[PDB]
Amino acid sequence: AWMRTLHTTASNWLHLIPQTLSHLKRTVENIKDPLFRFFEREVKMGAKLLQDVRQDLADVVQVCEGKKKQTNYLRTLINELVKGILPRSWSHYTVPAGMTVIQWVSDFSERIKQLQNISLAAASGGAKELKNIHVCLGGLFVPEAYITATRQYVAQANSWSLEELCLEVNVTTSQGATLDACSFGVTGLKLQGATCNNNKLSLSNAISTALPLTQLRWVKQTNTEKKASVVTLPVYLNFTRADLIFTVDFEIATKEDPRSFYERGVAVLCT
Repeated sequence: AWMRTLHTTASNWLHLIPQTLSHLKRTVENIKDPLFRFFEREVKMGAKLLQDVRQDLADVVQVCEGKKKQTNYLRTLINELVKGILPRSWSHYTVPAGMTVIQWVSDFSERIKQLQNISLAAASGGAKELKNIHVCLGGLFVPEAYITATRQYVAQANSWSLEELCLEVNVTTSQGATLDACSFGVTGLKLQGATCNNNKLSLSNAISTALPLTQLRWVKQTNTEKKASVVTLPVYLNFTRADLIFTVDFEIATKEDPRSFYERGVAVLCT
């Protein structure tokens, strides 16, 4: 009855979840690269999580087939899966409050697909592709680590100090990908409350406007006074706002004012 349905949905998840993450992040010549280090640690963590999840869910399928004896940990896991609450063991990256296991496995599958793409790019061209690829920001396990890694990579180029770097963002369209050796194309960010019109904000009644390929560039900070036409939008990851990844300074329209943006609740969201 119920247990066969659990077996069927678990088998569907195994079919949906990609197979073992190719831990091909191995280049002693690329160790000094900060981007390579960050991507290597992320791929290692993702591969270990994939192995644990795949093994546990295959064990669940096979105990559904009835040819094994479950233990206390397996009882806890099945009691977690029956009610749809996320397994506590599988939680190693930050979690929006209360999302179902189906939502979690879909998100984890997306993260494994992008990690597969990252590993293939690294095995094809190394650090260069590790920079040119347009990694999405939402699926990354520790996005702030990615921002720090990009800052370090830009610092190594031209041998600039880490603190001499300030982030500037420009939003593109149609996937221009006109990188200037410091831009970091990133996708998936969703602007809640406004729209971007040639990098100029404007309040819109419709919420959650998708931002395609918001280029991340680090430049010398001139310590000049920011004009009144800029706003500091908090960048969160979940739909709930409980994790500040970084901050973005956007130019607003001539008619608009920062007070209205602060009041309306505008904030960039990765998911």
